[PDB]
Amino acid sequence: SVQWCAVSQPEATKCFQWQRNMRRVRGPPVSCIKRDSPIQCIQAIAENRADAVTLDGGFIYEAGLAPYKLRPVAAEVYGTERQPRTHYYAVAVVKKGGSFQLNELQGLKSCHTGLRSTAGWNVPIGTLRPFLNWTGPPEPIEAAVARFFSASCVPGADKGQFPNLCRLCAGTGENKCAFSSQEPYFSYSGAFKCLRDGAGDVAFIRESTVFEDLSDEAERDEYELLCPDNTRKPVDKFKDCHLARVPSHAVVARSVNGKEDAIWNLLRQAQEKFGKDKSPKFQLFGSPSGQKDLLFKDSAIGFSRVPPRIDSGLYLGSGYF
Ligand SMILES: [Fe+3]
Repeated sequence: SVQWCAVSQPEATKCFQWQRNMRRVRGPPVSCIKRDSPIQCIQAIAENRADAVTLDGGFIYEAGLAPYKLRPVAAEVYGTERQPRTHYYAVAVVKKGGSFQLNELQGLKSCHTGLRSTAGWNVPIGTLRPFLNWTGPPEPIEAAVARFFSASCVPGADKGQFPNLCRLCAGTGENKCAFSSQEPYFSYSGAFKCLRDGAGDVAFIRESTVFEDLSDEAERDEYELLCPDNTRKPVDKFKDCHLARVPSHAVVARSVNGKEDAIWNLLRQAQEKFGKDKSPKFQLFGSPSGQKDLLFKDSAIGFSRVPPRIDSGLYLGSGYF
């Protein structure tokens, strides 16, 4: 029986909901362990206290190094059901009717999904590297992006060490700039919320975020995309206007006694019984109102098995930072 690692209290509530719905229809069992961050779950999985967790590209990287050595066993599948993909597009959204392009971003206000995440850090900080005042190590990269943008919200960053990076974060007290749902500018939806609220000028998020979060068509029209050739196209044109195409979030397990057939059998049947438009009792790719992407991404349509003997580095693609 597969033990999933829940990162927050609403993830755990979904996990327990998942567990009782699996027992209800005679699927393979799933138990639940609770932890406070993605790194604690990576550590729990390698310490044999958990067996699975869905991670973002930046954390798939960190799970694949020693002493953890976690490996991707199942990628999340996005796109439509008639046209699926195991990849996403890191984009930079801004309010329409603007002067600026990608190269004139100095001194503006930035909204990020989190420190060391794919579309919100690794990708945009990599694309904007020529524009920075970086002389290389041992100076941390945070300090140079702290002089670039006048204020940001980069969740997970140091409030003491880089105060400018947490300034636009809207969390209260000990949650402001925290890497969790308690900070409301955290993740894809939170970073988009930071642009919507007029706090930042640009949000570095993925391509579907404005289609998810803005159900009303008039308001999606108020935003546009900053393409890397230095032009501005609309939000429906991400396929030609993006910072990078990045590999999808994957479930990671141990590379030694990882139980990956058990993990897959649980995922295939969970997708079959509780996928997009399957059951009205449980949704594996939906979350309750006010919460976003618990356990897996909302509106992902399924899973795809990673072939054997592929580690984190082979998964991430050659051409990573
Ligand atoms: Fe991501």
